[PDB]
Amino acid sequence: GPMEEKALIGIEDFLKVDLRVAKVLSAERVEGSEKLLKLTLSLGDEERTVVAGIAKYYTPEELVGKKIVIVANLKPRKIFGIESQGMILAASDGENLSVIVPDRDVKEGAKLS
Amino acid sequence: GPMEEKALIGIEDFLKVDLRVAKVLSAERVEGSEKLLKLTLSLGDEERTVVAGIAKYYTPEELVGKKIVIVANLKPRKIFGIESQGMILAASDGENLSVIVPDRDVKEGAKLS
Repeated sequence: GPMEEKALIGIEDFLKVDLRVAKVLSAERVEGSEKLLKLTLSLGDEERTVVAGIAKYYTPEELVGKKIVIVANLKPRKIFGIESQGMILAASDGENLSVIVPDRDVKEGAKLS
Repeated sequence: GPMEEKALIGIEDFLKVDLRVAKVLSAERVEGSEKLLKLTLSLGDEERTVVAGIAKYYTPEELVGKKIVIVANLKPRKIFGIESQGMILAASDGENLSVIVPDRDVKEGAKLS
């Protein structure tokens, strides 16, 4: 369940996920939508387009040029006529929303798993 | 395998892992080990003890008081006599290691999944 408490998992279930560091090359508004943002991200040797519902929480000024953590091995989908592959990590406390960045300026493409 | 290319996954496999923001309360060294630090982490309403092999890259001083992303629902294990339950997110690029923090200040225990 999306709102349920998550039972204990082994390291395998974590290793199934491909967490990576990606540099936001650009973040533009999605036409016909006030909540979506189309973000191009560099993973070092490959680029990725991700549609994220964070337009009300993040302006593109506070995103472009930053290194953020993403899930790279999500199956591709069609969001508002845009081919989006993967998704961004985002933490909420019920009040604010925040993207997820590395503590030190690690290079783009750095893996977490 | 850890060095293998990870196949594409559905979002359920991601939702199965419990990624949370936790505040580092303390960070001490582990007796008999030169690589491991024992960190206590506040999740707002509950605490966690995690042993991490990052002493080569992080001193206690550059960790305590920070908000870092962790996997909170990992099965517990006895590491060097310490009961550790949970794992800290860490990004590496073959040259530098970095813990993972929220871009914006979010309340401890903030849910990412």
